[PDB]
Amino acid sequence: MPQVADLKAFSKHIYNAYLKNFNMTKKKARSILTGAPFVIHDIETLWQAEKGLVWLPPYKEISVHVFYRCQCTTVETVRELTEFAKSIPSFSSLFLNDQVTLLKYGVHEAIFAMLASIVNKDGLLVANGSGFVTREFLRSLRKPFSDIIEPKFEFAVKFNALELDDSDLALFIAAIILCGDRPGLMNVPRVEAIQDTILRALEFHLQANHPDAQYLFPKLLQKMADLRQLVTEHAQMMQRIKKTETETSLHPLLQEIYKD
Amino acid sequence: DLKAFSKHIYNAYLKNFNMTKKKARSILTGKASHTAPFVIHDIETLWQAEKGLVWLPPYKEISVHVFYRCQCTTVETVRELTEFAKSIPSFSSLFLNDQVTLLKYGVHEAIFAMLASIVNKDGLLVANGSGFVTREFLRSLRKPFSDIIEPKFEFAVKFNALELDDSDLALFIAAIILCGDRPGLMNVPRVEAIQDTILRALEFHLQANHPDAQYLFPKLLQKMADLRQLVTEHAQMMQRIKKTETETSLHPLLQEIYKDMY
Ligand SMILES: CC[C@@H](Cc1ccc(OC)c(CNC(=O)c2ccc(C(F)(F)F)cc2F)c1)C(=O)O
Ligand SMILES: CC[C@@H](Cc1ccc(OC)c(CNC(=O)c2ccc(C(F)(F)F)cc2F)c1)C(=O)O
Ligand SMILES: CCCCCCCO[C@@H]1O[C@H](CO)[C@@H](O)[C@H](O)[C@H]1O
Ligand SMILES: CCCCCCCO[C@@H]1O[C@H](CO)[C@@H](O)[C@H](O)[C@H]1O
Repeated sequence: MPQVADLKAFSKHIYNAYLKNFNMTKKKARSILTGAPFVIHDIETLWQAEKGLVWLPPYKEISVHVFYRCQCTTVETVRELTEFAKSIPSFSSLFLNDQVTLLKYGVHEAIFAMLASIVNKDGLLVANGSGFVTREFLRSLRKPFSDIIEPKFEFAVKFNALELDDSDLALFIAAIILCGDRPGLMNVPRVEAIQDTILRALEFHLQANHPDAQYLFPKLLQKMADLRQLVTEHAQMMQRIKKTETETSLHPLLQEIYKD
Repeated sequence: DLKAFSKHIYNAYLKNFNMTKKKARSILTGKASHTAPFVIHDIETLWQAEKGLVWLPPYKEISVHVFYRCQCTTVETVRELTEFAKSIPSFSSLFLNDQVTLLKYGVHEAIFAMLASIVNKDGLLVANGSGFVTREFLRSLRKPFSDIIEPKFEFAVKFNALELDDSDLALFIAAIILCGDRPGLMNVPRVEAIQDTILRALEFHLQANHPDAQYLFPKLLQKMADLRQLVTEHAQMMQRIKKTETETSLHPLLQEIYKDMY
């Protein structure tokens, strides 16, 4: 079976792309969270985490400081997501502008998907896994900043119940980046064709890697839809931070992604 | 290090551009190492080149057919320029969005600077130098399209009077692409810093490669200024074509480059 033959190799390639670009894989992340990273749960422990136990604009307050490290995390992941996508021959063949349009509208989606990897019901891993910030502490932050937090956890725990691994994730992230309906795409048919190849690869892969999971594939299609929505609710809160939190900075890259 | 810099840009140029000025100049003069290009100066010759000899939208008229080939040439050049710019380690470290902005406001400046390499007072080479389209025939074209051509020639001949070789050109085009004052540049200081390195490289390279060239460095900076003016007018001429020549297509990539240019 040619089609099934190509796809399996095309899926392995993407996997190798994911493996050499992301500093944090679920394999690595899931081991740390089970069986030790310094637990951050208050101001005192965070300060400790900054001084050495684990680890930006001038300090301002606690909630704004966490928001900044959240921004940085995005700036770093966006680089990795850039190298990931470039490592797909099909992607880098498109003119640079379409590549930008894809990354711009898809990185946050890919981010919250991958965020589920370093997350469990009680908190998330930080600083290459050396730290673990508690969800309860994250909630305790100031209302404007603590709102962008909780939705990510609700999505993450429900997502982790699907029990996907890095090989599935690589394909998943690839399918999110290569999306045909992004605003202003120049070569839609070319991008659409690629997304279809990635999905067919994911489909076969899921049958091989998860032979007993009932409707995993359509479920993952729904999660892609769930992510597009999660990004929207997030972008809205990000819009509220820019309006009401006038004293707090916004990294230039995030500024360019959220621009209309 | 600064030399290692120029050498890397030179190997990047030679590796990403099939048609270099050396090869271009070899054919344009007469060297044995090459075949003779077919001369296209009318409809019969062009049609002759289209079939075999030398070598899209349905053929409507000659002026529009050529315009289209000019559009394609630009598109493939833009592919080569992306690969070139990318081959500069420092450039690729910039966020993609900034790489696009740089390429958007720079590709045409680069293109009209390299047009000089394959151009002469009587015409220009086409299809890998296997054809030579006459300047005359280009002027013969129906008014609107005959206009976006002559200026390129006017500039090219003059630019060719500075007798630059591919080694100069490698750094020259690099200096164009990494222009720190492009509209919407996210990380300006970084692009301005990389630009400075490139120019110091150019200045340093022109002393060795051109021991007698009086004021060459400042002359080229003026050319870079000249090139920006040439694109502004070029863009203006195109947006006009898009309005009045409502039936003539415009490649989506060109539509996106010109869109915000005024
Ligand atoms: C506004 C930042 C992000 C979105 C976002 C939204 C939620 C979220 O996590 C729940 C993270 C990722 N955050 C982190 O990786 C992170 C990193 C460090 C710390 C802390 F506390 F240690 F400082 C807390 C964190 F949530 C990112 C963006 O909009 O680009
Ligand atoms: C308008 C299309 C170009 C601009 C432009 C302006 C001038 C010019 O050359 C003088 C070329 C490049 N043209 C070609 O490479 C070219 C290619 C094929 C033919 C021909 F004659 F064979 F049809 C004629 C040509 F000038 C391109 C663009 O805006 O990107
Ligand atoms: C290497 C050649 C690159 C050519 C790039 C042309 C880019 O055009 C710009 O693409 C942006 C999205 O990426 C749009 O938001 C801008 O409105 C548009 O003007
Ligand atoms: C790999 C990460 C890429 C992040 C890209 C963020 C891109 O923002 C967009 O950059 C375009 C120029 O490139 C501008 O024309 C658009 O107005 C701007 O919204």
